[PDB]
Amino acid sequence: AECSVDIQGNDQMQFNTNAITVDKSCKQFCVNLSHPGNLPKNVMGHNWVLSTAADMQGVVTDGMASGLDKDYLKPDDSRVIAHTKLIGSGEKDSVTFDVSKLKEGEQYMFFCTFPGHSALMKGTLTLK
Ligand SMILES: [Cu+2]
Repeated sequence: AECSVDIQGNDQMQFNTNAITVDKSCKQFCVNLSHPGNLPKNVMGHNWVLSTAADMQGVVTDGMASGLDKDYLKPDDSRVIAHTKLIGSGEKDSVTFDVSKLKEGEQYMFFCTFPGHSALMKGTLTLK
C-alpha cells in the first residue's frame, strides 16, 4: 500500500484520482485499474498509461490510430513507461514497474488512450 495505488475508470469517462506520488524508496510501483460502470471495452475502454508529460500527446495520437485490437497503443511504443491493458466494465488489470525508470524533477502524466478519453482521463505522477 506504500508502493501501489488503486484506480477506477467509470462510464463517466473519468479516473477517480488525478495525482499519484511515487516514493523514491519504492523499488517497484503498482497500479491496479478497475472499471465499474457497465459499458463494454469497445465503447468505454480504459487503460492506465504512463509517460512523460512531453510524450503524452504523441502516445495518445499514435495510440488512437492503432485500433481496438492493439489496446489503442502503438505496439512497442518507447515513450510508454508502463501500461495496463484496455479494460471494459467488470474487468480489472495491474501493472508493476521499476521505480528506477522514473527520475526526480521530471513531470509524468498518466492517461487513458481510448479515443477521446484523455481529455478527462489524465493525471500527474511525480517521484518524491
Ligand atoms: Cu478510457
